Amino acid sequence: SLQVFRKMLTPRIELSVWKDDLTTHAVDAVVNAANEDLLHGGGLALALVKAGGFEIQEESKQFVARYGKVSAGEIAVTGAGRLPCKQIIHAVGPRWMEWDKQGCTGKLQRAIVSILNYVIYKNTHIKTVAIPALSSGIFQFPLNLCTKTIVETIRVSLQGKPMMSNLKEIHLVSNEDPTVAAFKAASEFILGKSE
Ligand SMILES: Nc1ncnc2c1ncn2[C@@H]1O[C@H](COP(=O)(O)OP(=O)(O)OC[C@H]2O[C@H](O)[C@H](O)[C@@H]2O)[C@@H](O)[C@H]1O
Repeated sequence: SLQVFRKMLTPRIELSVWKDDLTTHAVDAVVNAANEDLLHGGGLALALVKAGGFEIQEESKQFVARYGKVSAGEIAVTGAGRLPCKQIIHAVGPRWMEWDKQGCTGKLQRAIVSILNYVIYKNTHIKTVAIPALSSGIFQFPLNLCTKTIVETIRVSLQGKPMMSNLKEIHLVSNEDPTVAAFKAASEFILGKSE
């Protein structure tokens, strides 16, 4: 695992960018890049189920059978099986559509806000969370726009906002060099140089 960028976002919360495998990255909560059915058939989603255990897939199915599909911009929280985290926050990013860039961007923003609301207000005991570049793989969201949107939404959601949570670290994580590089560049553009 390798940390390529870090910066205090607020006096309490540090943002960092990592090259790592989310299946072995130890944090309190890992964010999955899910679809609306929580059918974990490819990408990060499949990797999490394969490493954490099929129970993650069962809990996901039961969630949707009870509460309905998870719309883009929304979350569902499950257990994490054998993974080195306490929960999986399944976040549904938009599928990229060239004809609706503005709507897609908004859905990605909303997904980040939903993650942050869970961590800050619903489970105030989360100290660390790791977040992927939602929608930028299988969902084809352009990588630079994706990473910039994520970092800016995190910034604007937290800077100058009193809260009551134990959150100390947000990790932006990929196992692919170009995505790590895009997160690093977005972080530097929005927050300044690593410190
Ligand atoms: N093990 C991993 N560790 C770290 N980063 C990872 C890992 N696996 C993937 N990534 C990064 O994870 C990021 C997101 O990649 P994607 O998983 O394609 O998600 P999406 O939101 O675009 O597509 C969701 C759909 O794909 C699935 O079929 C779901 O079931 C949905 O149908 C990329 O930056 C990858 O580098």
